[PDB]
Amino acid sequence: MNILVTGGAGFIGSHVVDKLIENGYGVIVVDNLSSGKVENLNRNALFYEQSIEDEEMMERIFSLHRPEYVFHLAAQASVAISVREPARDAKTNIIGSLVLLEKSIKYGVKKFIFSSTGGAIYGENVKVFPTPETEIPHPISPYGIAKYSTEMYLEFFAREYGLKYTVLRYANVYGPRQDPYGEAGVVAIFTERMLRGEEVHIFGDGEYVRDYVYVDDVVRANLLAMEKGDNEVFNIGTGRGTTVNQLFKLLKEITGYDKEPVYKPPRKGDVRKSILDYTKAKEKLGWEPKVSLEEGLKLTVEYFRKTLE
Amino acid sequence: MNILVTGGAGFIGSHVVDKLIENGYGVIVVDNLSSGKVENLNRNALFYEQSIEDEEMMERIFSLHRPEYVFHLAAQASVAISVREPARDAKTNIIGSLVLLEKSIKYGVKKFIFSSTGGAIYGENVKVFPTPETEIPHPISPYGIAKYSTEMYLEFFAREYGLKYTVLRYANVYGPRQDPYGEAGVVAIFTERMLRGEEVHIFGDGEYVRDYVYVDDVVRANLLAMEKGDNEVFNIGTGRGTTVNQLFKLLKEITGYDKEPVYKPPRKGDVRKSILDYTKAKEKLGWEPKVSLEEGLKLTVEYFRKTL
Ligand SMILES: NC(=O)c1ccc[n+]([C@@H]2O[C@H](COP(=O)([O-])OP(=O)(O)OC[C@H]3O[C@@H](n4cnc5c(N)ncnc54)[C@H](O)[C@@H]3O)[C@@H](O)[C@H]2O)c1
Ligand SMILES: NC(=O)c1ccc[n+]([C@@H]2O[C@H](COP(=O)([O-])OP(=O)(O)OC[C@H]3O[C@@H](n4cnc5c(N)ncnc54)[C@H](O)[C@@H]3O)[C@@H](O)[C@H]2O)c1
Ligand SMILES: O=c1ccn([C@@H]2O[C@H](COP(=O)(O)OP(=O)(O)O[C@H]3O[C@H](CO)[C@@H](O)[C@H](O)[C@H]3O)[C@@H](O)[C@H]2O)c(=O)[nH]1
Ligand SMILES: O=c1ccn([C@@H]2O[C@H](COP(=O)(O)OP(=O)(O)O[C@H]3O[C@H](CO)[C@@H](O)[C@H](O)[C@H]3O)[C@@H](O)[C@H]2O)c(=O)[nH]1
Repeated sequence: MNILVTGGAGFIGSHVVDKLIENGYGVIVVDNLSSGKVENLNRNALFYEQSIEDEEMMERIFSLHRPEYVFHLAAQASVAISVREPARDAKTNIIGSLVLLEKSIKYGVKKFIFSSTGGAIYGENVKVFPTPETEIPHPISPYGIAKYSTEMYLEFFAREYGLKYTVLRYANVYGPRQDPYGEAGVVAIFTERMLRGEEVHIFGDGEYVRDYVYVDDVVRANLLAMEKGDNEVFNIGTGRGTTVNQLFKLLKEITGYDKEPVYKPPRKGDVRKSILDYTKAKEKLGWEPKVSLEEGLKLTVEYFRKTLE
Repeated sequence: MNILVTGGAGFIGSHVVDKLIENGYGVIVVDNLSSGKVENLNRNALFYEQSIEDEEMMERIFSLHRPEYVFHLAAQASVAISVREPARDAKTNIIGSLVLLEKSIKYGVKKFIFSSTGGAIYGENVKVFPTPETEIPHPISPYGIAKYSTEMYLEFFAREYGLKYTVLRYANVYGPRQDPYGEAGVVAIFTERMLRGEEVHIFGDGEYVRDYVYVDDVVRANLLAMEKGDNEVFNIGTGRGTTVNQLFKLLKEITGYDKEPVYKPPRKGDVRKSILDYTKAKEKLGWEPKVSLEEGLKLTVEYFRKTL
C-alpha cells in the first residue's frame, strides 16, 4: 500500500514517515525543504523535493503512485511568519492543501489525514477548559485562519466527492527533531539554551498556559486515524496545562541549569491559556497520551545532548 | 482623493465606480476582465488590466496612487466554477484579498470595504428568517468558505494594524449590467430569455426563496460604509422573500412573455431559502432599499431592451 506524507522532512512529519516505514508501508514524501531538513529523511522512503502548490508536479506524483492515504503535514508552521507574510502563508496552508485535495479526488485517495491546530483555532476568549471540539472556532492569526479555512474545505470535499478525512488539532507538540533555531517552540529553545548555558528569556509574566504533547503520541494519533474517526475533527493534546514558568523549572531541574530566567516584554498575539479536551479522541480513536510531560522532557533533553557531542 | 475599486469592470463594481466618479473622487480600477467587460468601464477612471493576486503589480499601484479607500469587489464570484477548481477560486478569492490587504497596510489605506455574501455563508440549515448577522456561519461551498475566510483575515488586519473595514454580505443582487450569459443571475437570465422569446428554465419546483436586492441600493450601502460601520459585518438585502415562480410571473407580466416555463431538474446545492435581516445596516449605516422589487425589475427590463 502506498502512502503520501507531505512535510515528511519536518519535525512531526519525519516521525510519521519512520513509523509508516517501520510498519511496512510504501511511503512517498513531498517536502520543499523550506523548514525541513535533509537529515530527517528516511532512506527507505521515496523523496520528492517539490512544493505542494505545484499543480503539475502534484499531478505527476499522484498519477504515478496513487496513494491510498495522504498524511498532510506540510505547512508554513510558524505563527510569527504567518503574521509577517499572510499571503505567502496562505499559499502554502490553503492553496497547497486545495491542490492536494484536488489530486486526492482525481486519483482515488481513500482518506486524507490533516494536521491542524488547537491553540490557534479556538481563539482568545475561550471559557471552557479543557476545551472541547464543540467550541466554535475564532482564529485571530493568519496561521489559525488558514488552518480553519482548510478544515472547512475538507468538509466540502467529503460532501461533494465522498472523500473521507480526519482533522487532528494538535496542542503544543515537542520532542526530538524540533528545531531550536529560527521560529522554534519553547521546549526546543529552552532545552538548547540551557544545555549551552546561555541566557533564557520568558515573555511577559510567564503565566501563559499551554498543553504540551509529546511527538510520539501525536504520531500514534495519526496512525489511529487511518481506520477510525472518519469525517471527524479531534483535539490531540494532554488536557494538562503548564505555565511557561513551570516549564522553565522542569527543564532547569533536568538540565542542571543554574541561572534565573530573564523576563522580557510580552509577545504580541499570545493567547493567555490553551488546554485541550481529548475525550473525543479517546472515545473514537482509542487515543490517549502515553508519555507524561516529565518523561517527554527527559527524552527531549537527551536527544539534544547527543546533538551537542 | 484617490479610491481603488477592484472588480470595477464587473456588474456591481462598475456601478460603484460610476457613483464615486459622480461624487468627484479620483478612481483607480483593477480588473483582469475574467468575468468583467470593457464596455462596463467608466472612462474617467484610471484602469489597470491586472490581477489582484499579482504582488509586484499591486505594489506599484498602491505605491503610486496611495488610495485612501479600497472597495474590494473582484472575485471569482460564481458558485459552480468554485466547485471544480477550488484552488484557482481561492487564489482570486482569498490570496487576492490578502495581497490587497498587505498593500493596504503598507501604504496607509484608511478603510477597506469588502463585498461578501449572505446566502453562501449562513449555509443550508438556517431556521430563523429573515436571517441576522448573529446567525452562526456554516459555509459548505468553496465560494462561501473563501468569502468567510477573507472576512476573518479582515479582522486580523484590523487587530494587527488598525486598518478599518466593513463587510457587506449581499443578498441576490440584480439589475442593469448583470451578465445574462454567465453561470448565474436568474433575473438577468429570465429577462434576456423572455425579451428574446426563448425558453425559460425553472430548476426543480421553483419554490426556492431568495431576497432580491437592486444594484443601486447595493451601491448606496458601499458609499455609506465609507464613514460609518467601522469593523462591522452587515447583511445587505431587502428582508423580503421571493420564489422563483413568483419572479417568473412578475417578469412575464413586465416583458409580455407569452410562453409557459420549462421545468428542469433541481440544481445541486441550491439552498431552499435565503432571506436577510437588514436591521443592523438600517441602524448603523442608515441604509435601507429605495427600490422595491417591482420597480427594480421594470428598470432591469427597461435596460435590457435598450442593450440588445
Ligand atoms: N507544536 C507543533 O509543532 C504544531 C502544533 C499544531 C499544529 N502543527 C502542524 O503539524 C504540521 C507539522 O508541523 P511541524 O512542527 O513538524 O513543522 P515543520 O516546519 O518542521 O514541518 C513542516 C514541513 O513542511 C515543509 N513545507 C513547508 N511548506 C511546504 C510546501 N509549500 N510544499 C512542501 N513542503 C512544505 C517544510 O519543509 C517542513 O518540512 C504542520 O501542519 C503544522 O502546522 C504543529
Ligand atoms: N451579484 C450578486 O448577486 C452577489 C451576491 C453576493 C456577493 N457578490 C459579490 O460582489 C462582488 C461583485 O459581484 P459581481 O456580481 O459584480 O460579479 P462580477 O463577476 O461581475 O464582478 C467581478 C469582477 O472581478 C473581476 N475579477 C475576477 N477575478 C479577478 C482578479 N484575480 N483580479 C482582478 N479582477 C478580477 C472580474 O473580471 C469582474 O469584473 C463579488 O465579490 C461577488 O462575490 C455578488
Ligand atoms: O523563548 C521563549 C519562547 C516562548 N515563550 C513563551 O512560550 C509560550 C509558548 O510559545 P511557543 O512555543 O511559541 O508556542 P505557541 O506560540 O503556543 O505555538 C504553539 O501554538 C501554535 C499556534 O497554535 C502552534 O500551532 C505552534 O506550532 C505551537 O508551538 C508562549 O507563551 C511564549 O510566550 C517564552 O516565554 N520564551
Ligand atoms: O435559469 C435559472 C437560473 C436560476 N434559477 C434558480 O434561481 C435561483 C437563484 O439562482 P441564482 O440566480 O443562481 O442565484 P443564487 O444561486 O441564489 O445565488 C447567488 O447569487 C450570486 C450568483 O448569482 C452569488 O454570488 C450569491 O452569493 C448567491 O446569492 C435558484 O433557486 C435557481 O434554482 C432557475 O430556476 N433558473
